Amino acid sequence: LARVAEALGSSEQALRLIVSILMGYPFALFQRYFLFQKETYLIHLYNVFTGLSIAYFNFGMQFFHSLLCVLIQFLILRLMGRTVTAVFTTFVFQMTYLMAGYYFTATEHYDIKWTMPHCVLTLKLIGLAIDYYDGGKDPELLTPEQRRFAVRGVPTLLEVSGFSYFYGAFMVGPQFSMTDYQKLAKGEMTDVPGQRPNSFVPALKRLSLGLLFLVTYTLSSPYISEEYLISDDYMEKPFWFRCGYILVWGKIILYKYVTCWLVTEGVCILVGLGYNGNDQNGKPVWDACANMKVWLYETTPLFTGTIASFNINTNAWVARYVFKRLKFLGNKLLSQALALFFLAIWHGLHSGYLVCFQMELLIVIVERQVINLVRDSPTLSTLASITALQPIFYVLQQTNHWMFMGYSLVPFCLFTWDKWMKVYKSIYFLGHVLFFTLLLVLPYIRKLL
Amino acid sequence: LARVAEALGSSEQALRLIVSILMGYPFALFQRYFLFQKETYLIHLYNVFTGLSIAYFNFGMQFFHSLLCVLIQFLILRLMGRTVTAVFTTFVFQMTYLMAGYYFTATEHYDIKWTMPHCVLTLKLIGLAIDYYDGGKDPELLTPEQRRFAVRGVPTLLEVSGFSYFYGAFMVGPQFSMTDYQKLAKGEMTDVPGQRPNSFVPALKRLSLGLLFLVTYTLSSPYISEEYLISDDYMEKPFWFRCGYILVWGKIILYKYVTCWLVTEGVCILVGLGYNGNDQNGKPVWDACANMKVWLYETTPLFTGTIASFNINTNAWVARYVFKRLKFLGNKLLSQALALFFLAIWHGLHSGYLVCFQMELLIVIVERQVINLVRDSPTLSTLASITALQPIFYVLQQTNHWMFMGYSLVPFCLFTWDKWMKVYKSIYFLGHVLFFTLLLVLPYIRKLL
Ligand SMILES: CCCCC/C=C\C/C=C\C/C=C\C/C=C\CCCC(=O)SCCNC(=O)CCNC(=O)[C@H](O)C(C)(C)COP(=O)(O)OP(=O)(O)OC[C@H]1O[C@@H](n2cnc3c(N)ncnc32)[C@H](O)[C@@H]1OP(=O)(O)O
Ligand SMILES: CCCCC/C=C\C/C=C\C/C=C\C/C=C\CCCC(=O)SCCNC(=O)CCNC(=O)[C@H](O)C(C)(C)COP(=O)(O)OP(=O)(O)OC[C@H]1O[C@@H](n2cnc3c(N)ncnc32)[C@H](O)[C@@H]1OP(=O)(O)O
Ligand SMILES: CCCCCCCC/C=C\CCCCCCCC(=O)OC[C@H](COP(=O)(O)OCC[N+](C)(C)C)OC(=O)CCCCCCC/C=C/CCCCCCCC
Ligand SMILES: CCCCCCCC/C=C\CCCCCCCC(=O)OC[C@H](COP(=O)(O)OCC[N+](C)(C)C)OC(=O)CCCCCCC/C=C/CCCCCCCC
Repeated sequence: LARVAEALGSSEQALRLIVSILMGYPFALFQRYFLFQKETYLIHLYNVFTGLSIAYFNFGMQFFHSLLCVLIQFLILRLMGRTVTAVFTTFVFQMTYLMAGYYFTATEHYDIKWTMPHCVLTLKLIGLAIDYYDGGKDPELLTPEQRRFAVRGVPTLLEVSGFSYFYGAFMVGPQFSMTDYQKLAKGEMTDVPGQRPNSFVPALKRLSLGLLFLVTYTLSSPYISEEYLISDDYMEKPFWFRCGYILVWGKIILYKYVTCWLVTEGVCILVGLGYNGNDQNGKPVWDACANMKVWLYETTPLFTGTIASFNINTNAWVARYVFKRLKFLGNKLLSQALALFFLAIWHGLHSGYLVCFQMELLIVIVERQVINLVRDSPTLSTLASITALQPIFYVLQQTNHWMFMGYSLVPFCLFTWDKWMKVYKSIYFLGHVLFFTLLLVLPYIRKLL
Repeated sequence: LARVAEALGSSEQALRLIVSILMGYPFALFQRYFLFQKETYLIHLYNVFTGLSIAYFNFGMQFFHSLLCVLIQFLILRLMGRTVTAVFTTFVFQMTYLMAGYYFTATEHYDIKWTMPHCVLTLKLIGLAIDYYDGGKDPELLTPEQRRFAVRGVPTLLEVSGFSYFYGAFMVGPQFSMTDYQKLAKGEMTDVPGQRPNSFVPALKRLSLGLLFLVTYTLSSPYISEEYLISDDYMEKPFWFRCGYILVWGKIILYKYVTCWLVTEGVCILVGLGYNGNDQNGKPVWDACANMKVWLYETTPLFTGTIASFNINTNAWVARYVFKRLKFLGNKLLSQALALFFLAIWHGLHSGYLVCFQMELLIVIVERQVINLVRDSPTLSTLASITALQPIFYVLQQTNHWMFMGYSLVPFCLFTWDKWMKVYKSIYFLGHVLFFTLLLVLPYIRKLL
């Protein structure tokens, strides 16, 4: 039992998480094979039982926390449903519950535990509360992309339990809305585009690609190391070696996430929740619940071309439920700073997340300024119009996006001020000084030309 | 020097604070004797010099913190003066500066230091920012008590420095607005009600009363003790003795504040800032800058009769700049809870202030419910109309307000969860259980009759 559990250099918790994630396929197959049920309560109870069983298997003494959390949530949502006080009360309650969880947890390296499922659950649930409050407004246009996306005040006595504890998107899965779940519940998501289809092209391809990334990461894992950053053995002697190591790093840690999300996607594609219609050619498209892009993620030089292709669901949720809801402050920068601060507090332990997200804001602002300036000058346009040879558009432009990505990703994997600063000072604070110089130089030359 | 500094059981810091507070009278006399100055910059420079000298005398390495704080404040107020972003930015900046100060300070017992002057300064300065933002609105009625109280957008290049560093109300003094300070600056506060008047009846009486309370407190100080609560020597054996001790306590700690505020009042009465007009009889009244009431403070049985007579200035400021500015949430209880939470965060170290203010909210709600129910019943009105003898209105009603006052004041002087809980459990959590029972009983009997 335990002899082979930790045999291949794996802890007791990572293997448990990976087997729990992989165990979603048989449940989806069982549900799809038995679809002749015409009563929704059976599906709801099945989802609740499967979610609770998975939570028990992962850790058997902490699921009652999330159970009482969702219980209190719909208990308080039943009363004062449309009141503006309700949304603020549920926001404060959920945020303080998560913050107390982090404060009393005090994890050190990763320590896979209840925190991730509770975090996903609470963000999805705050989204549900916002949607319910908005759905009680007047039926007019109101940014017409909302009526298809907002609940119509229907009773939610039991659907909230099954919606919260979905077996597919429980650990790190997507964060779909409420209306699509209700459409799935009583069997009208696909009349005949996807009853039998597909389970052949999309799901198998996604599973195979996830397995490919997983084997690549586990083959490249022992060769590289993370604690070598702290260690001083033949590291502080050369300079360019440190930059090259950080460049090679950062592009390898991210894969740790990638595989995971991809395999979760497969489960959804098997259920049918990913359907959103068909294109002009008439072929149905399933790229609606996707969390990553196949190709654009790793073949984009622009800084802003990654935040739109790394994780679609969380970024889209933040854009939808912060920017569109905080337009009464007359400054876009303040709204962006508030959104990034909220995203930092979402999973921020001590200091690494704050500095990482501040740095990210700095890159996005600098990139927007630079891209605005180019192709907007009487003289620089001709220089940029040189298209016979493009050395700048070549590898010269790249191998700098990855370097700053690793530079801003270092505080993410080391969130203690001592280790953070000790490993971050040896690179001479290159990114901050370089971007401060650039940010103070561009306005003057822009005014010059 | 130091032989007599600590001779009478006094630390090096309390004596410094008391001598600094008392040293305000000679400066006021010097200013009043030389009033023929027709230029405001001389008065402003005099106020700044006196305030900086007092700050240097109290502690000589930390005043630059407040100097840079006020500098940054009016630097950021110069730009985007009327923008809604400015008020939120200054609010966040001041609050986070004070919170960082408390977090990096980590005081234990009282440890008189920079924190109190910085706290008073930052609250006054946030008030100034709110006033400046409001003054840029339309000139209509707008709760007509505001035009006399709001600035009219006049330049504030130098008046902010003299206003912030007033020598009178610097440590624990009052928190007067901006317009009255400007009226005082160029000499039109009193044309001839108070050029020579008075400095005889008001100031001397206030000083004498403050000295009387001070000598009473210092005579009753060594007889009683505070650490006896922690000590178990012949304390945990009897029960009624603990309640009697807490009753006698609480009424003695408050005097520690009282004297202080009173003596500060004297300084203001000498300057002339306390004038607000005259009554119907024509005699001028100086009870405008007062921070305590002479008689109503200690001769009121009602719970709500103390929050309107303990400290007028801070309570009035909180009522003016929170309730009147947070009416867009449709629930009074939420506004009250937010105000009390802000007042707790104002000077809250770890836990005692939060529980103290929550308890205070509970008493005020319970008292309002009880006073609403009485004299509002078909049958209980006759019982309450018995006026031949009033044992209830006698000492029976009192000796219970003081007891709950001490019960809710215990966590204020012991703000560490260990000592707090250890001294608070021995009284069997009497207040919380009694008021929970009363709060759950009154609605049913109210519906009954
Ligand atoms: C290379 C760049 C980044 C490099 C990475 C650096 C650090 C990396 C940090 C973490 C990476 C490491 C591990 C990540 C993996 C797992 C950890 C979880 C963390 C994440 O996985 S997270 C990754 C980044 N995480 C973000 O979070 C960044 C993006 N997050 C945003 O939020 C963005 O900002 C975005 C792109 C969504 C918005 O970008 P945008 O600015 O282009 O949006 P846009 O302007 O196009 O929209 C126009 C609409 O603004 C509204 N509008 C106008 N004026 C307004 C005003 N005055 N006030 C308010 N609203 C206003 C109008 O209503 C209009 O609406 P309409 O369309 O109808 O006109
Ligand atoms: C015995 C009771 C307390 C016992 C003490 C227990 C614990 C003691 C705690 C500390 C004591 C120890 C040491 C203290 C010494 C130094 C430490 C510093 C701490 C202090 O030194 S601190 C002491 C207490 N510290 C407080 O802080 C309590 C009071 N602090 C408040 O804030 C109160 O609450 C108050 C009385 C000021 C307000 O009392 P209130 O409720 O009677 O006011 P009211 O109703 O009369 O005003 C009607 C107006 O509400 C507005 N309005 C209506 N509906 C609304 C809605 N839906 N939303 C928003 N606004 C609405 C309308 O606009 C209307 O305006 P209009 O007049 O035009 O009609
Ligand atoms: C614009 C912001 C300016 C930043 C403000 C700077 C605050 C730091 C200032 C003064 C602290 C002096 C402390 C007095 C003593 C307290 C000790 C303490 O407790 O402190 C510890 C350290 C000092 O070491 P030690 O004396 O104990 O050495 C002892 C030897 N040994 C190394 C073996 C441990 O103090 C430190 O250095 C603290 C190092 C950093 C800690 C906080 C992280 C800063 C966060 C930056 C991100 C802000 C972005 C916000 C906006 C986000 C938008 C998305
Ligand atoms: C409605 C609110 C419900 C309250 C939530 C309760 C949270 C407490 C819960 C669970 C904590 C279990 C902890 C697991 C271990 C972590 C240790 C820790 O770090 O914790 C320490 C203590 C436990 O002692 P130990 O194991 O270390 O003993 C060791 C032996 N020895 C005594 C020598 C030190 O944990 C404690 O007991 C904590 C005691 C209290 C600390 C926070 C104070 C509560 C605040 C209440 C006011 C809320 C009002 C808000 C609204 C304001 C409106 C104006």
